[PDB]
Amino acid sequence: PADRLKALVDAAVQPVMKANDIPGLAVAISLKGEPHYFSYGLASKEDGRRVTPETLFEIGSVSKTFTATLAGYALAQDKMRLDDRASQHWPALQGSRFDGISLLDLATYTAGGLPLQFPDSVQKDQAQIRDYYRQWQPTYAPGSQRLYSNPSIGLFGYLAARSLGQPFERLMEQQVFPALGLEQTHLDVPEAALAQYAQGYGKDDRPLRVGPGPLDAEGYGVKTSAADLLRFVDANLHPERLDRPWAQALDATHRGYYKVGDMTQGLGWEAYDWPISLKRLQAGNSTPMALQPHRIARLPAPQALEGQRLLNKTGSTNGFGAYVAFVPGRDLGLVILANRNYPNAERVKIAYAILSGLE
Repeated sequence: PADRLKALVDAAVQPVMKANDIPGLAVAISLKGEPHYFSYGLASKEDGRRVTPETLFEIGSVSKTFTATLAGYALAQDKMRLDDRASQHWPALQGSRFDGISLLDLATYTAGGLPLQFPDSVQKDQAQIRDYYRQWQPTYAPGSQRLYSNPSIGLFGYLAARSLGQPFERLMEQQVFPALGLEQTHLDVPEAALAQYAQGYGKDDRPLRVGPGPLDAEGYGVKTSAADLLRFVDANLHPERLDRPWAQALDATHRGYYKVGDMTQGLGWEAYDWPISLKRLQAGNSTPMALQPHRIARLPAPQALEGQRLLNKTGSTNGFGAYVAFVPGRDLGLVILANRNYPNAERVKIAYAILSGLE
């Protein structure tokens, strides 16, 4: 039974770790309100430190689900509305094209072609980021094409923080992580916890821990353990267990605004019908989905992302590859954290084998 679950997770993980040369991988599963942890290999190859459920990994774009939760809190406090013009929350943007762009457009990558990343010319500097947004002009009409963009959801989180009158990083550390009960979740890893921070590995096992970048906190800033990220998944599965404004914050991340192919776009979370084929879930998490613009099919009203659906988010940095998925209607949650950036198709392959086997 524990033997069966170990066999299922081992069968899904071991070949993918071997095929993708992944030094270390942490799995956490929430099954009928019980946590299960499976830890593989090395957090650091050089000093032989083993992965545990307390090992910290970079989760990259999975950070956007925390950014969406902070925005959900600002929405619950009536400090902002998704149909607000972006420039409402930052006077520096008054007179810019952000006068004509909604917070919802920023959150769902439909602002009109904000790029995948800030150009190399924009450094982690308040004035450079300000001047970048002031000069930016859309390629196409806001609300028409999805282009996955760090500057887009970055500005969404930055503006959500301005609506609450405090810096983004302060709000996350002082309000969001404590409200969610997350003590092993960091934007800036304390010196005392550095022993838990896994090494990331790239080409020729070059060591890679994420360096500073513009709106890094909002887009890809979070370092967390498999155990902490599963607590976050369990909060998402049962928002009603939190104090009401935080319950409302998490619910705001479970609302679908439009479809691209099989995927329904929420704030942070991306949803699929469940069941669905592995090939379809791989295609929804494919490189073209990340790198190319897609015409959206807008929903007449926002859809509740609950019941027979899989909510998921991939996230990467140069050295790390994360995947989180949950099935609201089955009280099933999954976290897969690795210290190599391995293909999304392979992350989805592990998840699919586990989620299929638990069913």
